[PDB]
Formats: sequence, C-alpha cells, structure tokens
Amino acid sequence: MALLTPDDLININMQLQKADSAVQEVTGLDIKGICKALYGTFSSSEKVGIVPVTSGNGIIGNFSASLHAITQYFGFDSFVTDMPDVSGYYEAVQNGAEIILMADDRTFLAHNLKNGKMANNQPCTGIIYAEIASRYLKADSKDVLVVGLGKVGFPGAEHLVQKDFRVYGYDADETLLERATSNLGIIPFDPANPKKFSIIFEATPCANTIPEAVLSENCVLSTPGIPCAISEELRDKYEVQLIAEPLGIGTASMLYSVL
Ligand SMILES: NC(=O)C1=CN([C@@H]2O[C@H](COP(=O)(O)OP(=O)(O)OC[C@H]3O[C@@H](n4cnc5c(N)ncnc54)[C@H](O)[C@@H]3O)[C@@H](O)[C@H]2O)C=CC1
Ligand SMILES: N[C@@H](CCCCNC(=O)[C@H]1CCC=N1)C(=O)O
Ligand SMILES: [Mg+2]
Ligand code: NA
Repeated sequence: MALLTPDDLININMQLQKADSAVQEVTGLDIKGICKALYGTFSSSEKVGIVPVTSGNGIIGNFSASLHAITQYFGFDSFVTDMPDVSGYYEAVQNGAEIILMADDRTFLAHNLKNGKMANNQPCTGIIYAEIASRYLKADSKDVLVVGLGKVGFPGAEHLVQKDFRVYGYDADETLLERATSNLGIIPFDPANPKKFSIIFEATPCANTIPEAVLSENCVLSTPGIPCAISEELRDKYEVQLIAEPLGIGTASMLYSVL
C-alpha cells in the first residue's frame, strides 16, 4: 500500500495542465480525447459529489480540493461535502449529486447513481496510462514494456493485450509476474537480457525501476507510479517523453467510464 501525500498534490491545476500538454504531444489527443476513445463519452456538467473519508489513515490534505479542481477542469459540476463519511454521503445525495466520488485507503470509486455504473481507480488508472502509452504517434513499434504488475499494472497490461499489442512484463515479485503471464499471456521480461522499447508503462511505488538498457531516444514513459520511475539524468539523456501525474488522469478515466 502506497497512498498520496499532500505534497504530491501541490498546484494540481498546473500538474494537470502539464500532463494534458504531454498527452497531446505524445498521442495527438488531449485527456478528454483519450477518454472519448476509451469510453465514447463526453462530459455534460453532470453533478459530482466529493465526499471526504476519515477511514484508516484518514483525510489526506489537498485530496478533496484536488478532486474538486480535477472535476471542474473536465467540465463537471462538482462540489465537496462539509461532512465526511456517511453523513457526507447523505449530504451529497441530498444536494443532487449524480456521481459520488470518494476514497478510503483501499478503494477510490466513482458511482453514477443515474445509470448504476461504478468505477474503481486502480483498473481505470492502469487502462488510461496504458492507452496513452500505446497511442504514442512516433512509436514505430507495437512492443510495450510493462514494469509493475499489481493493482494498477495488471489491468494496464490486460488492456494492452486486448488492444493487440506485444506486451512484455516485469515485476520484482516473482508470483505477480507468473500470475500475469499465466492469466494474460504476456511475455516475461528478463532484465539480464534487455531490449530497447519506444513504449513503456510503469506502475510501481519505487524510483529507478526503468534500467538504462531498456530506453530508446524519445521513448514514451507513461507512469502513475510515485515517485518517478526514472531519474532526471536518464530522462534528460534519452529525451524521454514523460506522462506522470498524481491523481487527475486516473480520476478522468473513472468519471468518463461511468458516463
Ligand atoms: N498517479 C495516479 O493517478 C495513481 C497512482 N497510484 C500509485 O501507483 C503506484 C502503483 O499502485 P498499485 O498498482 O496499486 O501498487 P501495487 O503494490 O498493487 O503494485 C506495485 C507493483 O510493483 C512491483 N514493483 C516494486 N518495485 C519494482 C521494481 N523495481 N521492478 C519491477 N516491479 C516492482 C511490486 O512488486 C508490486 O507488484 C503506487 O505508487 C500508487 O501510489 C495509484 C493509483 C492512481
Ligand atoms: N480518505 C481520504 C483519501 C484516501 C485516498 C488514498 N488513495 C490513494 O492515495 C490512491 C488515489 C490515487 C493514488 N493512490 C480522503 O478522503 O481524504
Ligand atoms: Mg493520474
Ligand atoms: Na515509480
């Protein structure tokens, strides 16, 4: 388990703007366009109730405020409830929320009360970041390297397999790698025998997970992982096109998936 810190979420609007610019450079589409390609949906000022939750480690500084900003950015009529938890849920529904957005330490969900669709942050984040990686316009290859095969990584890899990409996967935990290979049919990546990729998807709570020998010039690294999968030095050396943002892209994926 690795949760967001208040420091991760400083100037969320600038982080989102930069991420959107990067996604547009890499794919030719903005985040809205990516969500449109994934789900066929667009926002129509749907009312979104954001409920703070005191469960477990409790309320995270900047979390609800960031969700407030993210939802407004994508054109939703969002609000944050005064009360937390069940009282907050009640408040949200009474105040006309169509979509409920809330998170404890284990689950971050979006529930559309109008159509009954419900999203989980983990697969939604994996899918969108993998989708963005795969749409790299100057890729020249359908080989994709997936580093990290957990809650976010596995559904990302699954998506890429469904989208007919040649998926190579690595996880430091042998069992997780074996599970991904036997359930998805991905190619197990051997770090001792590396090849260069133009498309990399990483979902790990660790730094320096992308070895130099894997990088090619101008390669895309699409990663929700925190901290950054690659050092500044390696990122600069190979002019890596980085898509990395702490909350907004995954939240967009959730919201557009329930429309
Ligand atoms: N930016 C965003 O919007 C979001 C970010 N996150 C962040 O994404 C990260 C991943 O989340 P989950 O998939 O839920 O975590 P997880 O713990 O379910 O999966 C992480 C996997 O990475 C593997 N791993 C660790 N070090 C490695 C290395 N050096 N090489 C290869 N594999 C390695 C672990 O064995 C584990 O299987 C976390 O840092 C989390 O905080 C999570 C949700 C949304
Ligand atoms: N209950 C808290 C929110 C806890 C969210 C923890 N989940 C994560 O950190 C996920 C979300 C994206 C990256 N990891 C609150 O209401 O303030
Ligand atoms: Mg994100
Ligand atoms: Na990382």
